[PDB]
Amino acid sequence: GNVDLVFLFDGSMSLQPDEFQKILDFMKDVMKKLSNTSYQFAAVQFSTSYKTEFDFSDYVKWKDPDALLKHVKHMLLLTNTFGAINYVATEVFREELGARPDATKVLIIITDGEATDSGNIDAAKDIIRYIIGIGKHFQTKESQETLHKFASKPASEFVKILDTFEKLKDLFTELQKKIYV
Ligand SMILES: CNC(=O)[C@H](Cc1ccc2ccccc2c1)N1CCC(=O)N(Cc2cnc3ccccc3c2)[C@@H](CC(C)C)C1=O
Ligand SMILES: [Mg+2]
Repeated sequence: GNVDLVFLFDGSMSLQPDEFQKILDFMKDVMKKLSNTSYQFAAVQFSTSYKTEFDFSDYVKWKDPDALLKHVKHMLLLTNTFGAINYVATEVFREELGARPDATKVLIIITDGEATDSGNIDAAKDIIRYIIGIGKHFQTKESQETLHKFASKPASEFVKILDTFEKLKDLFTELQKKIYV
């Protein structure tokens, strides 16, 4: 069947330029692996505020990850994850922007920190949510457990903690045959 998948990617001030580029390259690798499938993609950068970098209609038009992410500018602010998830649920999964009514809705969140805001994500209850937390901010179990509230359940299946940004490519290499769900 059809999957509408959104990447919600951290553009916070804690990321070095090299680290931000590794997030971009990962999204590109995933999209390239799934080209010519029934997946459709959108990407949203989040920091203090939220920007749709490309929507589903854009993807269908260009089908070129490198082209679609060429103009991305690193926001360099905070990490308002609650607001970001709500923004995706209400502003991105919209028929007008190319979302398909019949499709399974999936959100992949990539982040290097705890949320600096609060709230709820009731609006996103129907979206399958997979979270990748990267780096030293998730060294402790307590910080890791803050991500469980954004993820689908059970957390053991929907939260992945990576110690370095190099692990994005390593895990892609290791597990790429599993991506075509
Ligand atoms: C059955 N497939 C999986 O479990 C893979 C495993 C995987 C493979 C590559 C990875 C690369 C970096 C970090 C983590 C990775 C994890 N898996 C995890 C589970 C998941 O929910 N999704 C999201 C997803 C993707 N497509 C779906 C289609 C239908 C229903 C639910 C769906 C859920 C993806 C996430 C991955 C691309 C980071 C995934 O392939
Ligand atoms: Mg950060």
